[PDB]
Amino acid sequence: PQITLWKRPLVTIKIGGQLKEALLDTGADDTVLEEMNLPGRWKPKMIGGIGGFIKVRQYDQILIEICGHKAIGTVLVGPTPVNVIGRNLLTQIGCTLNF
Amino acid sequence: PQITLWKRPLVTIKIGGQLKEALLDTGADDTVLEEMNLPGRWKPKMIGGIGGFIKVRQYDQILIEICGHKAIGTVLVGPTPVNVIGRNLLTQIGCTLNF
Ligand SMILES: CCOP(=O)(COc1ccc(C[C@H](NC(=O)O[C@H]2CO[C@H]3OCC[C@H]32)[C@H](O)CN(C[C@@H](C)CC)S(=O)(=O)c2ccc(OC)cc2)cc1)OCC
Repeated sequence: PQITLWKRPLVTIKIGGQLKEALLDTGADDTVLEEMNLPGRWKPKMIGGIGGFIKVRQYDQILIEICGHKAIGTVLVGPTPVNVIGRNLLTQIGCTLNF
Repeated sequence: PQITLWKRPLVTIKIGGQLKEALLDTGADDTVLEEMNLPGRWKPKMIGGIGGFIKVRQYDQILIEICGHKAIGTVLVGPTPVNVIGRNLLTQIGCTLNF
């Protein structure tokens, strides 16, 4: 499909057997999701943006489904203000910018 | 053009007659550029990112050319980690997400 940018590019994702809303974010190197108690090991990490850095938990080889398109990669979990799907997963669903 | 996301979607912009590199950022509502000198009046404003809020200078109806495409809109200037082109200008140049 094609998504215009008049409004925030919000889509439904499936992760850890749960459905959530997330932003398709070409400005995000990595995927950052709201607090959720995913199973398995993780490693601490700090990511920075406008306003400074926050602490997140890095989970690897996590399966996410975005608009029916499956992807597997690293997901960062922490007190993020919004769920963002970053380039690490957007590439896997064949997402491009076009103008 | 069509831009893939294996690398950061960085493009050259022209603003205030000066060339700069900026990030096409579908997760940003607004356009935020690093500290620079622009002519005309400006109003102080606040914007919040992943790590909190920063103080910016809001310039309205500024001419900005993005990858050869002209736009005239609001540009925020402040301590952002990188120049980001937000949806307020991405819509003007006809940019969409596609997968
Ligand atoms: C406490 C305030 O509360 P808020 O709820 C905050 O909400 C939001 C917070 C963040 C975003 C997404 C970011 N957009 C953003 O900063 O946009 C600003 C300007 O335009 C406004 O629109 C939304 C916010 C304002 C951006 O797309 C991606 N980022 C990096 C960019 C900056 C290049 C370095 S990154 O997230 O930091 C990030 C860093 C490293 C990563 O992997 C290693 C992964 C992600 C969207 C909404 O209030 C405002 C809505």
